Amino acid sequence: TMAILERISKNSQENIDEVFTRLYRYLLRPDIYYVAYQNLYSNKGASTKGILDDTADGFSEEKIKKIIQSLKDGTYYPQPVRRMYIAKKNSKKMRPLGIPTFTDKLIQEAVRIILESIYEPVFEDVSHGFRPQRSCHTALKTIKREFGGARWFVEGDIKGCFDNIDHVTLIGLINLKIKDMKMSQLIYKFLKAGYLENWQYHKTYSGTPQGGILSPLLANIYLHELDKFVLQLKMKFDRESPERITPEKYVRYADDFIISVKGSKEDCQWIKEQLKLFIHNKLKMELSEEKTLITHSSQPARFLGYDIRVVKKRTLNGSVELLIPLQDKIRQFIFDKKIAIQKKDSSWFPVHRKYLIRSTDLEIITIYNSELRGICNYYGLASNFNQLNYFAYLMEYSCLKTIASKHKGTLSKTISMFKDGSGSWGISQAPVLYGYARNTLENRLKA
RNA sequence: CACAUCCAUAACGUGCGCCCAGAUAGGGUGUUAAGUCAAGUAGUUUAAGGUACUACUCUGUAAGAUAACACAGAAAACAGCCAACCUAACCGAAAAGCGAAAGCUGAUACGGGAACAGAGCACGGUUGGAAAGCGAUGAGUUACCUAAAGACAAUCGGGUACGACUGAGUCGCAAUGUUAAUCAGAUAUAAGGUAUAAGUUGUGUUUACUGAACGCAAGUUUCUAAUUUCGGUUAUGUGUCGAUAGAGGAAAGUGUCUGAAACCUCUAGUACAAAGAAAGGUAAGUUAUGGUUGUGGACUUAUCUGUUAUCACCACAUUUGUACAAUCUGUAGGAGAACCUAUGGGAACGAAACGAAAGCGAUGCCGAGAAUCUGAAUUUACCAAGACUUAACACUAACUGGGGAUACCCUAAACAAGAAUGCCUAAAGGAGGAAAAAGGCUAUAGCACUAGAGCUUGAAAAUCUUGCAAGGGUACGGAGUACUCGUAGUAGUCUGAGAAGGGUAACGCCCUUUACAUGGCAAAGGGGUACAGUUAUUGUGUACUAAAAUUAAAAAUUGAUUAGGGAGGAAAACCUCAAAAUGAAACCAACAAUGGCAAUUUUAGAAAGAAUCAGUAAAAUUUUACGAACGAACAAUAACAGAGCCGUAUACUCCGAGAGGGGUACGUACGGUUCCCGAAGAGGGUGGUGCAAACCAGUCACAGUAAUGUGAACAAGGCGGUACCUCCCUCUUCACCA
Repeated sequence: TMAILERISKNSQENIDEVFTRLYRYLLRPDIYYVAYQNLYSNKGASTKGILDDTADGFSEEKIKKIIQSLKDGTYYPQPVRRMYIAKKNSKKMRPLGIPTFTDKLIQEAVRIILESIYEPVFEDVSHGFRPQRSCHTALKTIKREFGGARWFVEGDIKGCFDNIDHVTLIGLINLKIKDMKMSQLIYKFLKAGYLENWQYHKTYSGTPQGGILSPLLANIYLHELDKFVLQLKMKFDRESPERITPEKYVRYADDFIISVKGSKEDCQWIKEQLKLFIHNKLKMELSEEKTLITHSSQPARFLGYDIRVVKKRTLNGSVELLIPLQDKIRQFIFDKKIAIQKKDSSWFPVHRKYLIRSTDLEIITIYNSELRGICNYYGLASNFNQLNYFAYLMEYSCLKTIASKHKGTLSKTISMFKDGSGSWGISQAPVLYGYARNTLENRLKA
């Protein structure tokens, strides 16, 4: 019943110099206090924002251990942190994750608590972004197309997020408030103890099984720290950058970061040089390739998918700058899709996926229609719907082709094509097709 | 500058598939010698050919029509194709009799049947002249907007593949090829197919491995790749601003309106030349995934007497080069969204795909048409299958004969073997004297063990347990080294081989010669025969010491760095005060710079050290060393599912001038290789899981003389069943293979 670090943060020595938020909060505390105390946690096994879509298995506020916490029953648990991560099929961001145990199954909400602590008159932007998003995909909807100050857009390179870390200034700078300088010593017990397990003995970095689903939480935290001084540069920053070109938005990805107004080049020098000034001075991972020598013109580039623009293509450009679904993505995409030969002669095709005893075309309908949606669905704003369409064309022929292939007939492609499918009205119907293709293209996508 | 829009069709995964001899059971393969066959008219040469002509006939010669000549052809058959058709092929249900039904008997009448391939053994036979597919409605049954925006006009105003969807008439391919006819030689080692497996990744471009049985050999299909408003909508339409002329000037440039510096109308989208623009056909090559090799329609190649003719002049289209349009014209760069340089619009800039990569060479083959040159022939000169018959020869299977061990499953098996009366009238005598059977007579009621049946009977029974040779089928896709079983035979002069030397391949295999007796053969399948191998399993270490850098560091230390520990409601507190309700006091964690065990680095002694002795000679089987592993690996337990490839052939086919490819189970035999190894059902015997029916006064009290019978007591005295879980369980799909 750790209803106490609540105190250890809230009370926290308000006479002898303590908690950073001595400037925003003395009364925003008790609300979130009771939230943790009883609301998000009255019963960790049940009252949680946890793993069984709300919690772990039913534990009487952890019927065994977090019955109590103070005595260090789960004292400094390391949960030996094996290197392990998850990459998602778009909008480049691997996932900081590791083996969550009943302990971690609630450390999740624990650090979520400390998050809301660092949140209420503290935070900005739940996970990556500056305009608080709820998924990369939502971030992928929202954060992009809002500003065109002055030209010559930017890129961003280095990782420093699963490979290079401090983890010690990390836990300290934040410990200066609840881990009070005096009379509060039950704080960092796992903030530290995300103890990585690859014969190496750092912690809380290697997609920590100590806190697994919250490894992103701490990662986001340290990234927020990066931006805590992206601040000072944004102060120094758009002073003349909205002047060098103007006569007629610092990015927080979870992997890449560019800025607001641009337009000159010596400024780009300033950019990368200050980058270097703190890239090690803060992260200890440093600029690669001088991150971009910020680009004068625009270019067909990559930035989590909706390319920065300051026969699988078409001219779409203007005074206002615009996303681009970068074919680049689509290349690997269709590749791993493993359905279109790249060239019998500069030529794309259907091929099922070397799957000979395939499972049932019904669940294949599911597989496709799903991926169809998700792909197109999360594929919100992007210029050139065109190649999206030509994709969809191929993608579709793929679907029913795979289908017929599942049945070993006499070249049954057109048979299926003009027999089933939404066109010939395949319930077994596949209305998640061209119809649904531009249904999505319009719904929640133009929106 | 757009929304809708995109070729079909066989083989690979079934039967019979083991072998030992066939050799017309069907047959087939090919080989030869004998007969026929039929060739627009006739004759010719004299075969009775031929096609060779003589003259004459017919067809056609679109090379965008038109007459004539001059050019090429003209049977007959065989093969074959689609339709439809005994339905005997050949199968099912009834069917049939048959262990006594395990099953076996199905053309029995019915149904299907060119069986999904039987080619490696056919449903036949039959007719006729035809079956998808693909193009274009052959007619129409829905929409669709009617040109100047829509207003009512359907102004049929005009749009039928106008559109949703039924009728294709037509084609063409399907509905085709076979045929013997001057004789050579040279430009073939000609220009070109061509050497040469295999699998197992490394797949990173690496030129690796089994054994690679050829080397050398890495960059790589391409666009990056129409710039004369082809600038802004993909690969068709599909709207537009810009370029120019606004046109009419909507009352549509059709009657009902606003059109205006205009909706809306075409547009106002190089310079020429050149050609053909020719439709079709004839022949070649390109064509959407389970891949490879095929099969059709569509995509490019060439292709189609000349003349006398009448032609009867075609555009457009494109080709090349000129324009400059290039968004630049990227590439790479410097540099206000538009700028600037060698590009050159292909120069890496990429992209992509890849393995002894490609590509190249290498020396083993084929290498038509005989392309042509030149010889020669040249009685119209020549003339011998094209088929189909006969006669004979030789090979012959997946067909015939001869087969046949390894257990299996189940039934009788009268086989056996085992399963034999419950108490009385109460010695004497009888329950079959009354008892009540039991076992048993028809779902067998009683969800369960004596059919509710009367009871018989009172071993019989009919019960279990076993065997079940019987029977039948299970097993013949081969199936590491290993012997045994079944046979040393009928396979046997004649081929894994006689004996061998040679070549002999990666590799056995076949050449020189040797017995007639297994001589060499060497029988089949299926079983048993150890370690490969195999996954699992632990046991034991992943040393057994000691040495080989520390990650080691857990630690002690210390850098004792590192400061600090005050109910939990608490918002400068309220904490509840107490040395001190702040020394953190001396407990908590901070990396440990030294130790730091270890993961281990490797040496390792390996060899009577652990993890084997085989310990022999011999002590008597010990045995130092030495051969000997042994954590410096041994043991336990199940299984080994053909996927190929190279070489000799029943035969095959198809694709081919042939090579050489495709397959025909890794193809059938003998080698030699590499790689066999699950799911999903599933269907068996298991246990447990649970429950409940009881034959069995096993319990009720007992009628009792007991028994037989009395529903609790099935309170599971018990098979069982009973549903879940448990596992070798193919009985079907998994790639037979990008």
